[PDB]
Amino acid sequence: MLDLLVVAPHPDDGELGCGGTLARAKAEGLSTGILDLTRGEMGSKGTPEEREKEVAEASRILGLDFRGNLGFPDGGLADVPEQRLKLAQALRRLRPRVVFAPLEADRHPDHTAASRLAVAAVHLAGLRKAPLEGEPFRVERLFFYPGNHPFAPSFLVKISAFIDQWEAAVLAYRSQFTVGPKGVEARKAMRRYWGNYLGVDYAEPFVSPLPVLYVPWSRA
Amino acid sequence: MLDLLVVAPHPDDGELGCGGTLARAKAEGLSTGILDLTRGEMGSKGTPEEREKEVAEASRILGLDFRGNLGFPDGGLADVPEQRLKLAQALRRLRPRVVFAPLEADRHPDHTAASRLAVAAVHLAGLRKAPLEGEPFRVERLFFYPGNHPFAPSFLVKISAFIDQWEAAVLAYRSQFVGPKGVEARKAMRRYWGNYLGVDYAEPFVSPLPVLYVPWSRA
Amino acid sequence: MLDLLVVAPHPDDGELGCGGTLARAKAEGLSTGILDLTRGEMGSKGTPEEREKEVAEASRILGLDFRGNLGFPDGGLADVPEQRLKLAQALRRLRPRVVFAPLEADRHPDHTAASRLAVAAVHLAGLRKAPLEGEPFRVERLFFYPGNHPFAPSFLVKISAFIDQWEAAVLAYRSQFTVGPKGVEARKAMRRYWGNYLGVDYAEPFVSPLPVLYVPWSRA
Amino acid sequence: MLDLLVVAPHPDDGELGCGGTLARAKAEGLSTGILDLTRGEMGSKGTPEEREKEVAEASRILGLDFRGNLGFPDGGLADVPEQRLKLAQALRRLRPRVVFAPLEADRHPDHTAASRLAVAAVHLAGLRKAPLEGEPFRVERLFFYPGNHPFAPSFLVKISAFIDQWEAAVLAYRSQFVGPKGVEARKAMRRYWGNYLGVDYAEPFVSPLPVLYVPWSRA
Amino acid sequence: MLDLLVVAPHPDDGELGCGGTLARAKAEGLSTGILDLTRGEMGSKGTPEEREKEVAEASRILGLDFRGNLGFPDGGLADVPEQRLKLAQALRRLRPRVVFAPLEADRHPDHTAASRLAVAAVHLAGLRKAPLEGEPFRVERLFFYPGNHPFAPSFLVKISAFIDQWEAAVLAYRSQFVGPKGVEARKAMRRYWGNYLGVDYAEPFVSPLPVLYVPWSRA
Amino acid sequence: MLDLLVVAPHPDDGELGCGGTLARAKAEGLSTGILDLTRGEMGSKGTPEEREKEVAEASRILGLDFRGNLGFPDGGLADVPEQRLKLAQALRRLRPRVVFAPLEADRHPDHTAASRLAVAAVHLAGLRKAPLEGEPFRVERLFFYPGNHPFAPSFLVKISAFIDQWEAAVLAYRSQFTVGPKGVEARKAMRRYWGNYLGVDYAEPFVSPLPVLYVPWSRA
Repeated sequence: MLDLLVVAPHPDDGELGCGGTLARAKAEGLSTGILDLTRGEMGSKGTPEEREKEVAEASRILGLDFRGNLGFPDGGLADVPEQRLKLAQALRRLRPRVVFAPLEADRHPDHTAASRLAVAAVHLAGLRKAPLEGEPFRVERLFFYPGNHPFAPSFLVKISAFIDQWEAAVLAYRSQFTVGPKGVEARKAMRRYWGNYLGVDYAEPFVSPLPVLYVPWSRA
Repeated sequence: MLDLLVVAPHPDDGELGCGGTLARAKAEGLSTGILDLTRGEMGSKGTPEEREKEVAEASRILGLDFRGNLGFPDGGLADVPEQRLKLAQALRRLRPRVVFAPLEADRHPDHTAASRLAVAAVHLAGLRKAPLEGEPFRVERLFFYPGNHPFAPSFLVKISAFIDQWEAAVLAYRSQFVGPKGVEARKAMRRYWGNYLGVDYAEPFVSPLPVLYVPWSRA
Repeated sequence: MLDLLVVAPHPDDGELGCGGTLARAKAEGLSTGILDLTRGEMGSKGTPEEREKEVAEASRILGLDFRGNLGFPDGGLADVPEQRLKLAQALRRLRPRVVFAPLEADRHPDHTAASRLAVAAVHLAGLRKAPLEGEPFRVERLFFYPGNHPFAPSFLVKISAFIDQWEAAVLAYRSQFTVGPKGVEARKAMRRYWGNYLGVDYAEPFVSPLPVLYVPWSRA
Repeated sequence: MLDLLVVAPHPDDGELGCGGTLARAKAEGLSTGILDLTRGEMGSKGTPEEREKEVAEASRILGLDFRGNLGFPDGGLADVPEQRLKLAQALRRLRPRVVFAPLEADRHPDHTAASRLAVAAVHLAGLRKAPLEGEPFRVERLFFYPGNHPFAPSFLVKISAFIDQWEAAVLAYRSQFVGPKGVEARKAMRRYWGNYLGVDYAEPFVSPLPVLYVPWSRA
Repeated sequence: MLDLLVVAPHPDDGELGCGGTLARAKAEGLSTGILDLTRGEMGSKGTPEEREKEVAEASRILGLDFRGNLGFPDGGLADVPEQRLKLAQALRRLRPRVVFAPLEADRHPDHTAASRLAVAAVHLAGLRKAPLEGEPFRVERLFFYPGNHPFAPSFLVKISAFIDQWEAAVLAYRSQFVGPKGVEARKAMRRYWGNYLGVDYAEPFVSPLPVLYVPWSRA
Repeated sequence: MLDLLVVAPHPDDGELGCGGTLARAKAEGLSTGILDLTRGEMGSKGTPEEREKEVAEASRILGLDFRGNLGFPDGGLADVPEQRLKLAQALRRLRPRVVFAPLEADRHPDHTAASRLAVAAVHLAGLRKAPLEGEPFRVERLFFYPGNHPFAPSFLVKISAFIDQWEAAVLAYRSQFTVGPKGVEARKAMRRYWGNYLGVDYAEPFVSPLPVLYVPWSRA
């Protein structure tokens, strides 16, 4: 089990969208992970060892217990049977209580496809008769993180104390952000802007197709 | 302070909209209230005398720390200075951490006016220089409960353990029972919304702002 | 011709979404049907004979003239050429004046795919040069019924006198609802809740991408 | 009773928005009317004398059973008790089964106010205890017709056979002809919306509630 | 005429919302102004004397051709005839080709009222028969600037070269600095929205109508 | 480079959606083009020469510098690797500053698929490591034109002086509009209706997922 798993199209994308929240969950004692669907080979600069080192350093900064990769083709993500079944099999193994996956609305077709894959795989992982190994597992909560298209957030997660971890894990991708340095500062401004609506220094936006079960007097 | 106050246009409306959530807050040990803006004269198909007993019975069922009325005219709620100022004064007196007010979209213009009134009053209550008595107070959270029009909820509050209190408090208005099929339908709303999220009953609310949520937190 | 055809991803799903309206159309003398795209084999419990018997009993309760199945793979519905063409061929044969198909917004990828299949097949069935047998046929009205995601209905159909048929045809799937019993009572509450907005005991919601041609003084 | 009443802010507005539908209702044998809330003084680029003839000509073309005016101030429509109460009184006098009122979203604040007025008046007219004369009456259906702002229609009414009456009734306002290109554009609206649904012309309306529709019924 | 006028509920609000765009207009040689509807008495945590200097400093930074105030009551903005008519009169005096006004959706009821006021006043100012002095004037474009509530922008104005003027003009309100983190957040808004469109900073606006755009034109 | 390229599912569809704007851009001295994804063979009447002649005449009327076809199957458009890569390769060759592609919301599945293809191809064309020939090229602006589903336009383009060219290029498809004559007059009424909201005789609606960079005082 993971308390929280982020499914990302390639390495750096889970960090970009969810780093603050992942760092917070770790601080609160949760076991966290990122599953990357591809190795980002159509956008990566650097040797296998160099890209691997950035992932290890980002994972360290955020305090992930789990980091894995499905090795699907970069630029070839698609909601097709083979990818659906392999993600669903990973979900039964990982048993995540909460999953974050990319929001469908995006300029990058891999994000849209990851989004659809997570939906279909969550459903499949839960089916008694799905052609998969192991016990059926039903993800309790699936939320989506925005990428490069505007969105109307369903909720935000306060991450004020975790902003420097968010930023350091993204900047760990030195071959990528040294989206670039301007991309990073834009996503930091997103967090500052959204958080200020709710009276906090920084917050990370998420979308849910369902209204959340919220306790209106609970702490931020 | 109250931990939670429901502002309602006429008695029975706060219960109708938020009774399950009010009962849950009370069970969790919070201080709760309903402030009614009118006495509901233009609809009270009971006497003023018996209506008084209904309100007390409903308040007891929900375990309200506070029940009050501002005495504005039924059918005449409006976002005008007089009403804004008396509501802002009450908010300063009650110091509610969270307020629920009716959703603007409705067939009943009092609901719509109560909505606007709550917004404007929350604002005025927090202004140092406002023409009001006491210290300025800033309501932390303002959320809206749907009435008789469709809505897209921002969040739901799980109330499965409190559905019977919600229903008993509404039914406390014996003289009222828009209502017998009305109550049925509002219980069906709670069953319907709650099932999306895998719970027996839940009450829907709307926020103009995304809520600050902790996605691994308990329901 | 059918006056009304419901296209469903698997048996029980057309009943769950449209049973009241189907029972009403029958009462009004229309010839009705359900076309199931798959046999529901990845979710079914029971022998071939047992599942077949539930379908026959549900069909009886609703008074369907037509019941058929395309035998596509359960969990494998997709808007791909082979499925598109086979549904389109069924539509030319059936000649439905009105078709109901699942709404795209759903946790179950088969519903979303059925939705897209119905759209594409309606278009194909209408084409002179489509590689299909028989006379081109243009479905006059295509509406969508909600599944398990929230929706904003375009219209409702009053079904107060048909609620017990709706419920009995769903409960005919004894291996399934004995979604479960709680699922059924939730969909019954949907109907009660939606109907009460419009002053009726029960009503079934539908979505149309087009505004409907409505007569504002006509009877409910 | 009327079967159908259009509430309009100034004369020509009801025709502009709903003339095809009014003519169809009449052809199907229904009793129809327009109630104008103002005389349109602040825009009447004709005389009050000639405007009277235009209104009568337009009413005749559409076959209205009832034409009236409430005499509220042009440019001063507002959802205030005085106006609410006089409109609610007229609704009780006319007992319309279906009312059409302007859509709220508009550049002209009278349209917006007429919208709110209709909502509040429908409500008041149905209240036993309202300060009004006669029996309480509950309008069955309230729908809204778009003005000069974009809208997402809830439904369309097929008016292909009635397009010429719609156009003749609008053109009846000779002194008016915002308008010559205005009329052209509103006829193009009807052509455009109607084509989505495979008909020559249709008039769009908005409902806050999904309509009770019979999906195999005739257009 | 002005080429561009920003109508703001209290001083600092026009700058907060539209300062980058105002500075750009000025750099391109347009005539610009801010008309404040109130003096912001109910919030001015400086003196009236020092507030006067702040407004002048902010106006100078942005290069405004016109700065004025209508003296309406802070916290009492309302879409009522008195206020409508005085605003419509000012629009006739200023003849602005483009007006910016606050977006309706807000926690502060003055923003909401200023929005409605601008709509109604634009309309009245253009009416031959309106009870106003001077020639009728028709504002060509009316757009809305967001305040403290979320919004979906219709368009953005690239202001990368003007971000420092925007910030200096807001900071000119020394006595004010809702604000220090407020300013930071509004600069972050501009960074965030601007990045969607590949520019350093941009200011968002809302139009109820699609804009007339030339899709190969320069930013 | 083209200043403006319209990507259309079949010949006549770019003209129907964008003709006015294309004619305007030409008048203003821009180099314009239409890339048709298919040859419209499942909807065309007439010989290869006849259909070819209509395209040449429409292209003439609008003043296109470029007219091309990718030869994908009519009724078989899909966001699949082969179609994605071939459109992306065409975009790198053409180097369009501004591209218009069909809006996703449509009854015709080819429009929806063209829409998704343009998005994915714009992304691919811009990638250093995409398996394509030639210099990476990043389309600056991608907008969408409505087809047969309602829409909420993001902007309109004033085309009052170009309405007769728009209409003549559509009517050049004599085998098609002699959608038919009624279809044409409906799209002309769309332009008249939308333009009147903004005080112009005719305007063509477009959608953008991003707010546009607009100069609020600029000329229409």
